[PDB]
Amino acid sequence: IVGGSTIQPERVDAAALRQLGDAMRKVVGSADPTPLADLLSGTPVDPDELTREVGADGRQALLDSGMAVDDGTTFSSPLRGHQLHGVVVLSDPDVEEEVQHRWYVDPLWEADLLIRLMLRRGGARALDMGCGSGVLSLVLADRYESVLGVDVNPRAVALSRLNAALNGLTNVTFREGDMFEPAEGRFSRIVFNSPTNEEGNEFVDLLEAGEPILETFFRNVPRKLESGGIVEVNLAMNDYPGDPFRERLADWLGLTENGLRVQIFTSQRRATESGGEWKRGWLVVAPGPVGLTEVEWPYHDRYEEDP
Ligand SMILES: N[C@@H]1[C@@H](O)[C@@H](O[C@@H]2[C@@H](O)[C@H](O[C@H]3O[C@H](CO)[C@@H](O)[C@H](O)[C@H]3N)[C@@H](N)C[C@H]2N)OC[C@H]1O
Ligand SMILES: Nc1ncnc2c1ncn2[C@@H]1O[C@H](CSCC[C@H](N)C(=O)O)[C@@H](O)[C@H]1O
Ligand SMILES: [Mg+2]
Repeated sequence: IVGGSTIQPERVDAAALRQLGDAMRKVVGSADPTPLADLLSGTPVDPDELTREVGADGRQALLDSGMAVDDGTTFSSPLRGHQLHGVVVLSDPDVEEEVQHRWYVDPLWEADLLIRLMLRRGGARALDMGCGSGVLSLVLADRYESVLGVDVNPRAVALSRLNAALNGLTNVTFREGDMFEPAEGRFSRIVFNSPTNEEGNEFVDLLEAGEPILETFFRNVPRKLESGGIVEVNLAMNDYPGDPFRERLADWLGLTENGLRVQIFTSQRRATESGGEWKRGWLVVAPGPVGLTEVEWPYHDRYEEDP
């Protein structure tokens, strides 16, 4: 089972982690097969070669944090490395649902896509709801005085702190908790790579939590959002005959009474039962004329392996 490994950033000093991060930045996500790159790709590596690359300091940092395991004559990693838009991010390997631990962290299914979708504005205070590996938070930290990442998965919170230290980022905070419970006051930016996919209304697990998690999210948005604030959400939406997602959403948001401008970009569509239709898209609340707008944009087909 994958996603249960111990993650302990507190067991390594910040300077060492930062320097590991700097070594990752050079080799992770490129074509050079260094020990480090191999390690964070799922390939076992020779510790003496790893030591050549990142030093005994680096080698010990990999082990003490849980990034690598000493299997005797080789090291392996439970984690996989990524380098996105200047940021290095470790997460779990992408594996089928049936072998995921309950504390499995989103292996960056959509994150590289989402960052390209995200508005390139900055501001005071950002919130990354369901931060998982921390990836969206790490990106937002460049632009915001302060970023708060929230997850109900304690392993995600630890992984987030690890990844922030690897990148030397210190204006980010990560908190374990349930949706908005640990998020006090208001935010100028809220990002939500929602745990919704094929489960419809049913709660399945942390990565497919059901439509009610969106209702909870959107019902609270008006009181968590600063004036002129921006909300961005990746989500699956179910339309049923006589019951479109957009109208339930409008009700949750109190869309008209709150003067929110909503724009939905629908990328993928699927047939579902009850004559329903499933869609995946990118939802943006941004300052502008009250109302909801939906447009077609097959950005999965277009980008996926691109910008
Ligand atoms: N935030 C995410 C959202 O981005 C989305 O992610 C999807 C991802 O889970 C799916 O992953 C499935 O297929 C993979 C093989 O391809 C299998 O290893 C996987 O365990 C399985 N799950 C992807 N194929 C498509 C993604 N959009 O739904 C889950 C939410 O928690
Ligand atoms: N009730 C809840 N409160 C806070 N986070 C939750 C939650 N239920 C599920 N989540 C989290 O929502 C995340 C969805 S996957 C998104 C992970 C990350 N932000 C990324 O883009 O890669 C998971 O990390 C899951 O643990
Ligand atoms: Mg699952």
